Amino acid sequence: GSATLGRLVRAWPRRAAVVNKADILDEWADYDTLVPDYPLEIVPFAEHPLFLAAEPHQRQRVLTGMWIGYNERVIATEQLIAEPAFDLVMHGVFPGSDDPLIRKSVQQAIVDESFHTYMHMLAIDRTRELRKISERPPQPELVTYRRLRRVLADMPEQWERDIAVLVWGAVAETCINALLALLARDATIQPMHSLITTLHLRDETAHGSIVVEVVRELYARMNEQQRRALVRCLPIALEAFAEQDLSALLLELNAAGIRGAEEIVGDLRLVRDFSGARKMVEQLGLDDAVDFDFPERPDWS
Amino acid sequence: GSATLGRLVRAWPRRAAVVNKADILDEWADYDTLVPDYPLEIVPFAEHPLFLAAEPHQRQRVLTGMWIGYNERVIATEQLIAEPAFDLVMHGVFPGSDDPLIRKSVQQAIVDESFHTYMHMLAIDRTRELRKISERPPQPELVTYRRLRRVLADMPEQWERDIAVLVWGAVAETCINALLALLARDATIQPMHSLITTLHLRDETAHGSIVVEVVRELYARMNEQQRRALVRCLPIALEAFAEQDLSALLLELNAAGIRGAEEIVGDLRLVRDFSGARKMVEQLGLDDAVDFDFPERPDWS
Repeated sequence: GSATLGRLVRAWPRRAAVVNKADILDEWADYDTLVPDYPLEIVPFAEHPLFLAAEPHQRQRVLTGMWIGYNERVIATEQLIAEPAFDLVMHGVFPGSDDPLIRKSVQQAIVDESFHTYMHMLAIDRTRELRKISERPPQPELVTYRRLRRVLADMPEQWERDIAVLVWGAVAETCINALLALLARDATIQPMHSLITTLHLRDETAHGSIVVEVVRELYARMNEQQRRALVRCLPIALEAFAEQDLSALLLELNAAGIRGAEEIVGDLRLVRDFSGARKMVEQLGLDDAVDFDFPERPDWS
Repeated sequence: GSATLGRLVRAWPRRAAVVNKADILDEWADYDTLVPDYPLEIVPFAEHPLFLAAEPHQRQRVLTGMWIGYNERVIATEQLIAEPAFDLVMHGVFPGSDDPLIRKSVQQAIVDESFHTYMHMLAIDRTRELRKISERPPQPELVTYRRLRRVLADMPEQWERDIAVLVWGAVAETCINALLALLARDATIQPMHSLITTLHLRDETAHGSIVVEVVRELYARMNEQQRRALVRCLPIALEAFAEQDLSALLLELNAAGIRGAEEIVGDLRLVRDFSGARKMVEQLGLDDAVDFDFPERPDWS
């Protein structure tokens, strides 16, 4: 099979977050409240005069709410979008998906996503306890998921449903959230927050390459109509993931009690790294077939 | 909160198979064909004259097929029975399930089961390759899963379906396969086969305790009609897992080409350790209310 796939599979034990930092709970050991939860630097409205007009404790509440929000959306994306695409591959619904190397690589990724959910849930649970947050609004359905659920609405054919689920998961795993890399590299925020994002980024870097490899091999074995449908839904999913939703922002701002939240969000760079998906598209021989305009590779990538 | 739960959560990092034997795939490194896959000592028809009349290679195909059969049923059990009950706990439908300690303990078990699946899949893949087994049906739908789908098909009400899932999952995680314990301690079979089962047994012992605490905690928060539904389906589930099924062994004997297989099967202990579910029943205070005769806990327990 793919030598690259072979490598990623053999490398998993020494790379994986679950193997090498199972004791993440312990990282809250000697917590210090005075370190912030989220970097002000990457807050798009950090210097909006209405944000500066607020109380220092309101600004901190916003920083904290954005961190928690970030975590909630990571868990939702994984559970609703990424894992179901991995689960379909393991279920053998695609020809060539019975290959023992494809199955090994994907099942390893499933173990990782299980651990990612665990780390992010612990992040939320520990932040809430330690910052004394009794009840915040969890509320909004992921926007990416809403868009996916609309695609599937008028789609009776199971084989076509499966292509869509596979594509949405592939995009999700090959387009890296800006906040993942930015939080990973930040030395000003809580050490466990930068740790968790660092561990997650290390696994996700691997998942991106696995997906490029797996999708190429599956596209190769798909019938003509599966192939066309894959190329069809690619730009849709890609546009869904390129989209920025300010709606999350408004809610946090309003929650921390900041006056003129609507003007801040109105008056208002966190672009995903699409490089993995560019690589995926190219490996399909579709570097002329997909109606999507790839954002130029981000500086942190 | 439950002290036991607190315990198992803190111990998970040093206990979990995924942390301590993630490089299980390397374990095929010095493979020796001469060592059997399965212990003749625990094969029920090992001393049957018709099985003794077979050619040596045919006895070996049977031993190997039973090992593969075992692994296939483990994966099916984890994916169709156990995981869906853990997944229901995490998605919040039961009152009290929002508790952070229950969430930590169950998400840890989810990570474990992902890895159990990985280990068993590898076991099959490596066996098929090395024993040069190219064609084989996975064939029969799980008997316990068939029984489950039967019970579910006549439930129009989602809340009732939820109880059955939970309970079926609960019984699966508290009633230990004899094969799991018998293979773990066997010094005569391939060392990876006894390794895989030993690692899975370590994790499964903790899962049974977790499930006892979680179930008790969730039963307490349930409404009256949920209480009743849990109590009613417990003996139904216990019976499925107590049920001996001979159908798979028949296929193995036929696949191997053993003459008089039917008569060997018709002529035909592998009882689970129900001690875990015994403790669960007593933790619910339900000793008088469930109609099930627990077997005397096995020597290996």
